[PDB]
Amino acid sequence: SEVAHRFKDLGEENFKALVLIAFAQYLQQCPFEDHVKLVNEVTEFAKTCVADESAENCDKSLHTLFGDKLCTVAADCCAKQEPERNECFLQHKDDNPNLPRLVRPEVDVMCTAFHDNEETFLKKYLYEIARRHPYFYAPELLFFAKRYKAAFTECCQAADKAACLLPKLDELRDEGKASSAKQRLKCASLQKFGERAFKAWAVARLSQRFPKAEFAEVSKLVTDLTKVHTECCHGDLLECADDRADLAKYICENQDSISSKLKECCEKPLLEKSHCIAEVENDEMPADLPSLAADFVESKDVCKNYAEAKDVFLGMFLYEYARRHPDYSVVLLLRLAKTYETTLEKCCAAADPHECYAKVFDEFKPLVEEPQNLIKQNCELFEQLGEYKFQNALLVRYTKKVPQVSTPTLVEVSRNLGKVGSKCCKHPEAKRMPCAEDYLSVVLNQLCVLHEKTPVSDRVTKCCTESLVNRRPCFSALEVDETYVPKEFNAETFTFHADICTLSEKERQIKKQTALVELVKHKPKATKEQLKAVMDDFAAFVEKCCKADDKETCFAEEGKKLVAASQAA
Repeated sequence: SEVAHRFKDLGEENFKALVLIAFAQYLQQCPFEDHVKLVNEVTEFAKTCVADESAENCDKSLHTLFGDKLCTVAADCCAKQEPERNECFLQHKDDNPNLPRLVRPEVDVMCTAFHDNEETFLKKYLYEIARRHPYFYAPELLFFAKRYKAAFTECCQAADKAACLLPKLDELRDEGKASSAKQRLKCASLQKFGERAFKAWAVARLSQRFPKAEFAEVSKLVTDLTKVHTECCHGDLLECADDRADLAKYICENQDSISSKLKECCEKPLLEKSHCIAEVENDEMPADLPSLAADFVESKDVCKNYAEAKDVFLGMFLYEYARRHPDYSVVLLLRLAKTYETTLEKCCAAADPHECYAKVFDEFKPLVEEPQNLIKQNCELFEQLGEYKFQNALLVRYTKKVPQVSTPTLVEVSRNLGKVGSKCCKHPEAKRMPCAEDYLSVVLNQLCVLHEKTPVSDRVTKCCTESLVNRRPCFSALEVDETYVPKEFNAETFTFHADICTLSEKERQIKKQTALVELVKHKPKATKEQLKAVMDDFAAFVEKCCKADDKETCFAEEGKKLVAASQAA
């Protein structure tokens, strides 16, 4: 029995949690009650299997059971069987589910709901997150859950809860979105580029983090970590959680051989231990390390070793270059590794290989300076405009690049892209690139998966599928879509009402930003000069109309003077 197996390993509390997340991630539209019911029904059945490991259908695989339980409340997917049936659901997960924005009642109500029924109050949190983020890294979601419980348990019994809770919840909201983003990239890689791509990223990233570890050790870690994520992303949540625990034990047992910063981590609860390890800082770089050129460019055995085991050889190249360059982004290292390989492929077919591949590091110089200059420039620009204006500059740039993309998606993506300025520019040159470019990777991955749902821009498709590691330079190289046909104005699109006034300070900018997007789609060729000059106007429309007697019509009157002056510029 597979169900009994995992039940013992995870226990009842986690098992029930993981199954709920799984159901919430497959059927995101179904209500909380229905999942709660199915979970229990499933959970009890599991209990009968622990005892009689051959009772009803305890022999069946997880998918079969999970599939049959969901198929009692859904249709074509359920018509299929075992493999095809499961893949069916996986292809139907919605990255942008049409769910009602989530608003949180007053502090008083929450605490009451939490104190009254604790188990319910948390199952709903899980439920509401899992259905909105169908790819959220399950094991890590149980971590946020406990952290969420700790929030209420502490803040509901204080002087001013509003002051104690609201903040901690905001910190959880953001970090949860960050987490969801990083994981979405990991699944995309596995699913759209194959495990080989994922492994390389893991080699380089892990080699940067565990510099003292041996290639064979990293290789072992990478292999396991790969299976973990391969399972989570494919919906095998139980086994993913299982395998992720094992990996944590292993890393802790073998600390000394891996890293010296894993101490603090291994001295705490499971969920905290896993989370800790996955975010540990890079270990100090080993003192006396030979020069790379030695075994990789000067040696005369290059081509031969390359021939014998291309995979291990290139893997070793990556590990060696990555370990001594924590100042490089994972994508740069991988670009370097691709340059190296391409060079051996052509050079090892020449008369005198050595001569041909003797100056490979001169090919590296350009690749290393591009990111640096890009980052140096844009942070200077950021330092000058602030986050709001920078986001605007980004909205103008990205809409001109890929005008077909939906306004909701461009707004979302550009705002996030702007946050990279705030998150990374503060760091010194040394840690700027990892920060900047790996973050850009995450954010452009969102653009790519949202877009894939309804493709409308071949330029996006090409930049998203051509190469995982070159996505950023691909997009950065785009200027303005010269074949794009300007849109024709729509009264409704530029009609600002008083309902703006009730909206938060942010929900406003978001409105003004959405208008800037629409404007640029109408006037691609427009200039950053005119754009500004028009934005400030909109600012005026808001302050007036919003504070001028009983006027829900000023929105039509003040808005008329708006579009009028708008159609002029």
